[PDB]
Formats: sequence, structure tokens, C-alpha cells
Amino acid sequence: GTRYAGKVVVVTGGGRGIGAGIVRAFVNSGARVVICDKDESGGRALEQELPGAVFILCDVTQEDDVKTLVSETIRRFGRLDCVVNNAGHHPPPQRPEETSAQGFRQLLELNLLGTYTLTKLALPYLRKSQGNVINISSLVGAIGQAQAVPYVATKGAVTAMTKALALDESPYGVRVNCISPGNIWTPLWEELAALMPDPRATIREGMLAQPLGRMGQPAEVGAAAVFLASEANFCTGIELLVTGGAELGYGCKAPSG
Amino acid sequence: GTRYAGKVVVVTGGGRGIGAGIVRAFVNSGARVVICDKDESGGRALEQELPGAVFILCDVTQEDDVKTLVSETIRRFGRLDCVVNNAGHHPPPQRPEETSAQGFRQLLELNLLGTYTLTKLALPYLRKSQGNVINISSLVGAIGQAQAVPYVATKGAVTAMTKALALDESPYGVRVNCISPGNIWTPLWEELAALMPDPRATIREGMLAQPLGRMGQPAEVGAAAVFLASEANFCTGIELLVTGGAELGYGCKAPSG
Amino acid sequence: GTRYAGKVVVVTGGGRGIGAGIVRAFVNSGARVVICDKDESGGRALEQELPGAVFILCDVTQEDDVKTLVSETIRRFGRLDCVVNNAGHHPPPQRPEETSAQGFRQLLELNLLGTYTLTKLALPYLRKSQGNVINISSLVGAIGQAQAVPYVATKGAVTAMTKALALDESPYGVRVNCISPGNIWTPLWEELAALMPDPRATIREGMLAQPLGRMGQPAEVGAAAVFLASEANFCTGIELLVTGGAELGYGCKAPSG
Amino acid sequence: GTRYAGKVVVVTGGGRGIGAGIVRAFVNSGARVVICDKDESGGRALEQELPGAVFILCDVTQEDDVKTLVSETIRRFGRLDCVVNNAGHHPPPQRPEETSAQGFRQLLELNLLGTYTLTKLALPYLRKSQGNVINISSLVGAIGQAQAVPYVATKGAVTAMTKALALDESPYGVRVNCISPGNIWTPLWEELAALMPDPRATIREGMLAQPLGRMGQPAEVGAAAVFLASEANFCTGIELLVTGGAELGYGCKAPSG
Ligand SMILES: NC(=O)c1ccc[n+]([C@@H]2O[C@H](COP(=O)([O-])OP(=O)(O)OC[C@H]3O[C@@H](n4cnc5c(N)ncnc54)[C@H](O)[C@@H]3O)[C@@H](O)[C@H]2O)c1
Ligand SMILES: NC(=O)c1ccc[n+]([C@@H]2O[C@H](COP(=O)([O-])OP(=O)(O)OC[C@H]3O[C@@H](n4cnc5c(N)ncnc54)[C@H](O)[C@@H]3O)[C@@H](O)[C@H]2O)c1
Ligand SMILES: NC(=O)c1ccc[n+]([C@@H]2O[C@H](COP(=O)([O-])OP(=O)(O)OC[C@H]3O[C@@H](n4cnc5c(N)ncnc54)[C@H](O)[C@@H]3O)[C@@H](O)[C@H]2O)c1
Ligand SMILES: NC(=O)c1ccc[n+]([C@@H]2O[C@H](COP(=O)([O-])OP(=O)(O)OC[C@H]3O[C@@H](n4cnc5c(N)ncnc54)[C@H](O)[C@@H]3O)[C@@H](O)[C@H]2O)c1
Ligand code: NA
Ligand code: NA
Ligand code: NA
Ligand code: NA
Repeated sequence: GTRYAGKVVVVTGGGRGIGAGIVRAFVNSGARVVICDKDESGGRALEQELPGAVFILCDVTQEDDVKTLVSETIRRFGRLDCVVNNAGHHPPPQRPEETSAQGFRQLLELNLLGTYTLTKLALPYLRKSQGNVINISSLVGAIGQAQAVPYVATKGAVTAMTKALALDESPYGVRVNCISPGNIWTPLWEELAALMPDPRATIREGMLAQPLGRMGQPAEVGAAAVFLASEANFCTGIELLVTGGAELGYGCKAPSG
Repeated sequence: GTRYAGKVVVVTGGGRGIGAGIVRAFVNSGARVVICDKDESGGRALEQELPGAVFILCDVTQEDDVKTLVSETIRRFGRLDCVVNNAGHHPPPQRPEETSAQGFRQLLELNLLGTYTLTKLALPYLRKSQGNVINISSLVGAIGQAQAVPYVATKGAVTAMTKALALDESPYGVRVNCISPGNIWTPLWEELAALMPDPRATIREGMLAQPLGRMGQPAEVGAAAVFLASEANFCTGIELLVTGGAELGYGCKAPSG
Repeated sequence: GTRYAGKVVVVTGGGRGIGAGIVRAFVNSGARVVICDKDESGGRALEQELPGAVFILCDVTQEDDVKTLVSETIRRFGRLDCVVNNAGHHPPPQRPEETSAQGFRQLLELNLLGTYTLTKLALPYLRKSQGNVINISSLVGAIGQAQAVPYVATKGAVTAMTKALALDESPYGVRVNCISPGNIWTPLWEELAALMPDPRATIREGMLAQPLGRMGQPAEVGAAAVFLASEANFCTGIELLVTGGAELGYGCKAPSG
Repeated sequence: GTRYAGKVVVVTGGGRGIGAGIVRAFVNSGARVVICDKDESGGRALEQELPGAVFILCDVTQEDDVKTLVSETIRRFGRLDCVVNNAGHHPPPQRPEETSAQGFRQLLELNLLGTYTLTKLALPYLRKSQGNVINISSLVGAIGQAQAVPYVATKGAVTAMTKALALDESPYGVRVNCISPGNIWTPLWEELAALMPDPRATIREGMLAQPLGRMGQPAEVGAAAVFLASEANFCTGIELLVTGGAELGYGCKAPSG
């Protein structure tokens, strides 16, 4: 691959799901990729599978993990061109009264402050390389979702933070963009559906939530990330929707009384 | 009513439906209201019913009708403070290949150029009064809709035009805003449902398209218009959604293949 | 005042600035208002000034403060119809590398989790009254701002949270909306400008950031809040911009190389 | 080039500016490209320059031109995979009272109905190929612009139409997306600046309107188009901003009175 050759990319949560799709896409483009993940299973196997990907164990909520991730990346590959903040979690559905402030704070630690912390530690190197930041947010940050107040709020914050940082880093040539996926078929989606009374019905509903009639693939989020890194040189602060059109038109969400 | 007392308001398409709800709201606020409509039936009765509303027959697609509407309004009431461009039409559902360029042009004449023409003729008087313009657009201009390519396009244009005009008229103190209703229960909604194989099913689906579980009322669009005219003095170029939350969250719009 | 008569409203941060403008607007509408604030000076004086407003000392970041705020409101007035989450802070400008994770967390405590906590404690009473929630967010949550990564992120979260909660509470008839002000002339604005090398220049730039050529008033945010509470009965999950058109058109933000 | 090899692309207005950048990008990707333009000068030279691009004279406002364009494309290349509706015009700046209904209609003919007409004639072939439609809209359709009411309205319509058509064509696998460029340095930009009292000042202002401090290049819009055609397989109805961040943050657009 040639479109991002000679570049060094860090993908957090890259061991499975969307993150692994982004890893594969960047390897396919000719980049060297550092797979960051808190769990060893998927990321270790991915390093063995892909020439040009290596795995570094790193919990993005642990600042010393993240510092070591950046310093190890520079020590081993000599530059850093792109950070993809994909690490994140969607808790099982919760009515608002079932949420807690402390659960909210914990989700903010992963989905929001983990992204903030790696970005901060990476920006000195991204400025040297005129690199770029790609945050993986969520369509539900923009349109809301039921039984997910903390999750929706963390993604609203990521999308907004992306624009604020794009403004701060534009004088240095560092672009900052986000991708907002809708329903992408991943192990997280499958686990969440399994908790439901009728998992197959839940999966069927998830497919029909978009006009294309299917969920998206990790590879399709990966292609969007490679575009933003390698070819979107006049794009900064944008929110790239990868949703199959879920946000378009009327649907079933529930005569004038 | 006191909140818009001494003000003179023109509402196009005010003979029935949303337009009549806006007329009643402005009368209730203390304004004098000119009901403009191409059909006599509803608007004539409304003039008889409401002290402080009068009916002027006017087809907004006919420039000489509109010129007479403005000059008659000034001749009879001495000022013009607010123009509500509500006149518009939603054709029966049409697949894209069933549309025509000439039908598209005709819908543009009513939904878009009629609004443009009255606004243009009224702005000299609105500048003298530091008045304001309220365009009735549609939620589907923002999110799209199936089988309505011309309609959606005309409303996308109205919402965009509202922002361009807000920019041009801001130095003169003239605010320009729009309201984007979703499903409002009106005679147009009822007629359109009647064409469907199961009208009651279509009406039931329309109610459940919003999380509030009902369609909106003309009076609720009317309250939003009075707010924009009388109290939104720092609002210009905004799109006020009156939709019951139809744009929020996932719905049925149609595993990763 | 009649438009919200017999209703009971809680406004956080109501001692000064936007919050005090919202308090006055709701009193003017006939509501009883509980002024919540962490500082005594402004809120105590406002209680003495306004018949029908009372002051309750409450730091919204302290859960026991908030519990007492809700229980005292119910004990004293017998119902709760509207909660306005206005309490919030905009730190002095900070480049991203000057921010800290712990400062970010602290700003999240005030701007985001304080709003979450009062909303949660109030919703059982809002469900009984078919009341509503109004969150005061910020235009910069939607469009970003330079040197304000934590602030922008907290407001992106508030706006997103508003839509998620609107979805959860719609089956109970509880509407949840937000207002996104732009530049409103308040003591916070004046303090922030005073830190600048040329405060008058900074204030002049703030006025010209919107096409209307002035900043907004607290009373204008207050009118928008009363509209959402009392008359926007088909509005839920909306973001009402009160910005003077700052988001419209091109401006100075910094030939094809 | 390999990423869109074996595909056949029609680009309207492809003789110069953004359109020519899109032509070059698709040729570079391995596609065969039909350059459609109303003027011969640029498009004829481009056909001679690029193996795999051919020029067909076609005014998109003339329905018989467009029918011949589609039938000639099929006759010569055997399939049609992507239509890029780029043809469009930005009139010199006009205050609203300087616009006319008939000038508005004429601009609608080019910017809106030309796009509608080619799309309609091409969709039977796009359905056979599971092809896609890319409309070139404008950032000012979304945020407005001063002294451009007709132009802004036509682009608001294109962006909205894109979502409506995405909904209609999703069951057939045909994606419909748009690109919204901001300031791209083109012959149209240069001509418009030349009309200004100080062209260099106008160009300088155009560069500083985005946080990246420069205008965009046609090649950068071209890269975004190739991404949408070849790799955005789960994107439909999206508006891809190619603006350098012009829509982000506050700027100069013109204390609380
Ligand atoms: N799947 C969807 O439909 C969907 C939709 C919108 C947004 N998203 C977002 O996409 C991203 C990826 O989601 P997914 O579906 O691939 O989920 P996933 O659970 O399948 O994979 C997430 C990966 O991140 C890792 N991770 C979690 N916490 C971490 C931590 N503290 N440090 C490092 N790595 C950590 C996990 O171990 C896992 O390998 C998330 O940010 C999610 O919010 C997903
Ligand atoms: N009803 C909804 O759910 C809905 C949703 C979104 C937007 N809207 C918009 O709201 C507006 C009003 O719609 P409605 O549901 O009340 O429709 P309606 O058919 O019930 O009423 C429209 C009124 O406008 C009049 N009118 C039509 N053409 C006219 C012309 N050329 N000149 C003057 N008057 C003319 C009609 O005679 C009628 O009195 C329209 O612009 C429509 O697009 C409606
Ligand atoms: N002023 C603007 O231009 C502007 C723009 C956009 C959004 N906003 C938002 O509007 C809201 C009000 O801002 P303002 O300009 O009136 O600011 P302000 O500083 O003038 O007033 C805020 C009030 O909230 C109180 N408060 C702060 N922390 C609190 C806590 N922990 N518990 C209880 N009360 C607390 C303060 O004591 C003060 O009385 C904030 O949420 C702010 O982010 C303001
Ligand atoms: N340049 C910018 O900053 C900018 C910004 C936003 C959007 N746009 C849009 O991008 C598109 C291209 O603009 P540009 O800057 O390259 O302009 P341009 O004037 O440099 O090129 C437009 C091309 O389209 C052709 N064309 C015009 N009318 C036609 C017709 N009837 N039939 C066929 N071809 C026709 C012209 O002959 C020319 O070759 C337009 O739709 C424009 O609105 C441009
Ligand atoms: Na490897
Ligand atoms: Na009367
Ligand atoms: Na009192
Ligand atoms: Na050639």
C-alpha cells in the first residue's frame, strides 16, 4: 500500500471490532501501526498476523500507560503521524434513574478523558510531523439515543472537543477530525444484543435502523479513517458520518392529542 | 393580548391548518393580522370570526397579488411588523422517476419563490419598523424524506435562504428566522393520508414517528411564531424545530452484509 | 403574569448573569422561583427584590446540597414544574497543553454532572407535574471555540445529554430542551475580558462576533426559557440558539497553499 | 490507479476549477471519465491531456443535452457507475433588493434542476451498476452568506435533495452523497475577486476565513469525491465538508444594546 506509506499510526482499542478494522486499513495503506489495547487477546494476535502492526498493552484511562505508549512509539519508529482515539465502551441500556454519577464519571474517563490524554501527549510529535488526530465518536452523540444518557453525553463531548482542538491546532497544521459511526457489526454490538430477551430480534432491528438495510463493517470505518489521515488535507473539525443513513428521514420513535 | 400589541402581521396561507393557527396566535397576542390565502373559504370565515384579523385574497405565486397585498396592508393599517411565509404545498408521495422538472419548478414557485417575493416587497416596511420575517420550512428539509424529492428540496432552500437573508438584514435590525414543523395534524395531513391504502394506519404511523407519541397542533406552531416575532430579539437565522422529537434517535428506516 | 402561573421553577446559578435573567423572566410570567446558587450575595438580594422568588444556597456539585434543594422546594411549594440547569463556568482561555485532566474533570463536575444530578433528583416530581427540563448549554458546544477544549467538551455533552434524556422522558410527558447562548453580556463575560491585555478591544470583538452587532442580554435568554417551559409543548430535545447569528456565514478565523 | 478501476464516471462542469480537479482525481484512480461542460475550451484540452477522459459538450440546463450525455456515455463505455453534479454558478454579490425572481429562477435551473435532471436520467444505469451520486453543494447552503440569497437557497436545496434521494435510492443500493466545499481557489473565485475594489484584499480575506489559513484546492475536493465513490460504501445522504474549518468558532460577522 502506498497512500500512507512511511507514516506511523496509533489506534487505541485496536484489538477488535472497529479499532481492528482501522488497524487493518492503515496497514493496507502502507503505514506502520501501533495497536493499543487494554486486553491482550485480540491485539497480540493482530500483531502476529499483520507485518507492520505491533501491539502495546495500554489502558488509556491510565496516564502512565499512555505516556509509555507515546514514548515507546517514538523510540521504536522515530515519528508519529496519526492518532486514532477509538477506545471506548457502550454500557448495557440503562434508564436514567438507573444511572449513577459515579458510573457516568467512569464512562467519561474512558470515552472522553482517555481520548484527551493521548491526544495531549501526542500533539508535540504530531506538530513535528504535521500529523492529524481522528476521534471515533458516535452518531448518537448528535441525535441522542434512549437508555444511554451517559454514553450519549460522552460522545457529544468527543465531537465538540474535536472542533475545539481543530481550532487550537490549525495554526500548527495539525488537523483534528472525528468519525461518527452508527450501527457497526462488532463484538460489542453482539454482546449487547445477547443481553436482550430476543437477541435475533434486536439484531434485526439494528439492521433495519438504516435505509441501507444492514449494519456497517469495521473495514468501512477503517476506510473513512485512512481517508481523513491521508487525503482530507483541507478537512479539520469535521464529523464524518458512517451510518448507512440512519439519521435521515422519519422512523418509528414512540391524533394531535 | 399584550405581547405583540400595536403590531401588524401578514400570514400567508392563513386560511386553514398551520397558517390559521399562526393567525389565531397573533390575534391572541394583540396584533392586527392580515390573512393572505389563495382560497376564500377558510380565510373569509376567519376574518368574520376574529376581531383584528382581515382577509386579503392573494396567490403568493402571482407577483401583482403580492404587491397589492403589501400596499393594501400599509394603506389599511399604517405599518408592517412581521411577515409569516406559511403558504406552501406537499404533493402526494412520488418516487423520483415519477417526478418531473416542470412539477419541481411549480413547487419551487409556491414553496420558495412565493416566500422570496413577499419578503422582498415587505422588507422596506420591515426595515422602518425593525420588524421580522418568519419562514415556515419543514423538518424534512433538514433530514430528508422518502418519495418527496421536490418538496424536500424546496424546504432545504427555504431554511438556507432564511440564514442568507438574516445576514443581509442584520445591519438594519430586521431578524429573519424559520420554523421547521414535523408532523402537524392539519387538513393537508388528513387529505394526504386519505390517498393511502389504509388512511388510519398512515395516521397511526405519523403519530408514532415522534417520541411524544402524537402529532403537533397548529396552535403550537403559532406559539412558536409569536415567540420569534415578539420575544426572540437576539435570534436571527435560527431554525426552530417544532417536531415532537422526530429527529432524535434511531427508528425503523428500511448483519453487516 | 399569567403564562406560567401556579408553576414552580428551580434555576441553578440564578444569583447573577444569565441565571438571574431567567429568574426574573419566570417571576414575570407568574411562576414561583427557587433561586439556587453557591454564592449568597446575588441570590439573597434577588429573593428580597422579587416577590415569588426565594433563595436556597446550593452547590450543584454537592449531591447532598442538591437533594436538599429538591426536598426543600417540594416541602415549601408542593410541586416542581421546571428545572433550569444554568449553573456553569467558563475558565479563562487555555491552550490545550495548558489544560489538565484534573481541571477537565472539575469542569465536568460543574457544567455536566451538576446538571445530571439535579435533573435526576427532580424527574420523579417533574413526571408527576408533566414538567420540563431546560439545560443552558453554549453555542461553542456546537461550533467549537479556541483555547477552551474542556469547556467546549462539557457543553457538547450537555447538548447531547439533552437529546438522550428527551428520548427517555418522552413516554412520561416530560420535555427536555436546551438553550445555546452565544455572547451574552454578563459578569462572567466582563471578568473574562478584564484578564485580557485590552479588555475594551476584547469586548468590542465580542460584540462584532454576531451579525446583530451586539451581545445578548440575560433577559433574552430568560424569554427563551419561559417559551420552552410554558409554550413549546411539542418541542423536546431541541437546541434553541440565542446567539445573534454568530454561527451564520464566514468570518475571520485565522492562496490555496 | 486501482481504487476505482473499471468504473465509468460523469463529471459535470468538469472543464475547469473544482470539476477539473474531480476529473483528474477519478482518472488517477483508474476510472474512465466523461467530462461534461457547456464551454469547450477547458474540457477539450483536458480530454487531450488525460488518457481515459473524454469531453462531451453538454449544457445541463438543456434536457436534450443531458439525455444525449447519458446515452452517449452508455454507448461509448457500456456502463455508468458515478455521476458528479458539479456544474453550478455563483453570481457576483447582490443585496436582496438587487435580486430578481427571474434571476433566482435561472440560478435554480443551473444549480438545482440541472443536478436533478442528470441524476434522474442516470439512475436506471446507476441502479444496474449499484453506482452512486455525488452532488457538489456549498458550505454556505448550511451556514448562509451575505449578498447571495439565490445562491445560498440553491445550495440548501441541493444538500436537502441529496438526503431525500438517498432515502429513495437506498433500497436499490444506490448511494447519494454531497460535498460542501468552502473557499476553494478556482477561476470562479478569481473572477469574483477581480470585480471587487481591492481584489488582493478580497483574496486575503478569503484565505483567512478558515482556521487553516488558506483556501482549498480542486484536487482536495477531488480526493473527497473519489472517497465517496470508491470507499464510502456505508455512507449515504451525508454532507462531506471540505472547508478548512470555516464553519468552526466565532469570527467577525458584523455592549448588549
Ligand atoms: N459498534 C457500533 O455500532 C458503534 C457505534 C458508534 C460508535 N462506536 C464507537 O466505536 C468505538 C469502538 O467500538 P466497538 O464496537 O469496536 O467496540 P468493541 O468492544 O468491539 O472494541 C473496543 C476495543 O477497545 C478496547 N478498550 C476498551 N477500553 C479500553 C481502555 N481503557 N484502554 C484501551 N483499550 C480499551 C477493548 O478492549 C476492545 O478491544 C467505541 O469508541 C464506540 O463507542 C461503535
Ligand atoms: N402539516 C405538516 O405536518 C407540515 C410539516 C412540515 C411543514 N409544513 C408546512 O407548513 C405550511 C402549512 O401547511 P399545512 O399543513 O397547514 O397545509 P394546508 O394545506 O392545511 O394549508 C395551507 C394553506 O395555504 C394556502 N395556500 C396554498 N397555496 C397558496 C398560494 N399560492 N397562495 C396563497 N395561499 C396558498 C392553502 O389554500 C391553505 O389555506 C406549508 O408551508 C407546509 O409545507 C407542514
Ligand atoms: N455569558 C455567555 O456569553 C455565555 C455563553 C454561552 C453559554 N453560557 C452559559 O450560561 C450559564 C451562565 O453563565 P453566565 O454568563 O451567567 O455566568 P456567571 O458567572 O455571570 O453566573 C453563573 C452563576 O452560577 C453560579 N454558580 C457557579 N458554580 C455554581 C455551583 N457549583 N453551584 C451553584 N451555582 C453555581 C455562580 O455563582 C453565578 O451566580 C453557564 O452555564 C455558561 O456556560 C454563557
Ligand atoms: N470555488 C468555491 O469556493 C466553491 C465553494 C462552494 C461551492 N462551490 C461549487 O463548486 C462547483 C464548481 O465551482 P468552481 O469554483 O469550480 O467554478 P468554475 O466557474 O471555476 O467552474 C464551473 C464549471 O462548470 C461549467 N458550467 C457552468 N454552467 C454549466 C452548464 N449549464 N452546463 C455545464 N457546465 C456548466 C463552467 O463552464 C465551468 O467549467 C459549483 O457547483 C460551485 O457552486 C465552489
Ligand atoms: Na506485526
Ligand atoms: Na375580523
Ligand atoms: Na422574594
Ligand atoms: Na483523453
